[PDB]
Amino acid sequence: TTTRTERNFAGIGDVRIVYDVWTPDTAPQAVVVLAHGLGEHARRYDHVAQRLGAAGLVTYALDHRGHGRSGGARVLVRDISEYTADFDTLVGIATREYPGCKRIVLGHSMGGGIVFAYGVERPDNYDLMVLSAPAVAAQDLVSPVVAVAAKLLGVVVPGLPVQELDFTAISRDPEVVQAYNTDPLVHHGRVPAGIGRALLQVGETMPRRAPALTAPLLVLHGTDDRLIPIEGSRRLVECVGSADVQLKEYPGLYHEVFNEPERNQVLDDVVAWLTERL
Ligand SMILES: O=C(c1ccc(-c2cnc(-c3cccc(OC(F)(F)F)c3)o2)cc1)N1CC[C@@H](O)C1
Repeated sequence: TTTRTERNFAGIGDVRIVYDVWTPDTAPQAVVVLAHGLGEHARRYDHVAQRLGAAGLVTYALDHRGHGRSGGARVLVRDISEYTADFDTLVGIATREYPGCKRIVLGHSMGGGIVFAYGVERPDNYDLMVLSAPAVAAQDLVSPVVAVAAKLLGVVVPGLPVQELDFTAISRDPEVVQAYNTDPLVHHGRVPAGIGRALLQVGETMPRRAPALTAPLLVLHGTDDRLIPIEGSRRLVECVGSADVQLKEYPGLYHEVFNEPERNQVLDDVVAWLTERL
């Protein structure tokens, strides 16, 4: 059994950042610090934390600013460093509470871009990285017109909507799509300029900064992901400095591999990989 404790801290700008700590009833083997993606929140990761907890891992998971239970204007950000700074605070909380534990940083989609950006800035502050469909090549997905709009408007009017996404592509399971669309904590609007700018900041610098990532790296990606094409993860694993880097491709899976019907197999793979490398 893994128990959830809800806490908060003051993020950049004195925003209230809510986070969960999931603690198993066994001696802790390592600590996972988890970053969710755009428009969602950490309580879409209960089952992930519970599965990791069965492996003896403690999971810290925040709601990013403008998401879920945390404060701030919804999906408002001006710079990727807002997200990575708050992520860094959570890593520091985990480090102080479990100083004898290795640290795993885990991110999905936009959260994978956040974790990647954190990981190249602080490569000695964690031991292992796991990324689910990381949004690290957004420049391939944003048209030239809204790339200009996002880069010129993203700090002046970060809340300005510039594009809509097909949430029905998050999963092959209609129950997952339905639960997403009815979740009051999920953002159901358009993607705003500030998010676009932050996504472009990660993607434009990924090839030049990826060599600084030398920790063991596991990337998970569904081959039928229509939100973040798998080619971006294939490029990522070619650019990182890590010698111990793997991309596990899941044939037929959609974007949210941790929520797909095969999620217990995906999570078995993650736990097996972590077990070998801790
Ligand atoms: O984090 C993510 C996420 C997934 C996918 C994209 C994505 C793909 N293509 C664009 C995109 C493309 C053009 C303009 C644009 O607008 C912007 F220029 F950015 F303003 C954005 O965004 C972004 C975030 N998710 C999905 C739900 C949950 O699984 C967590």
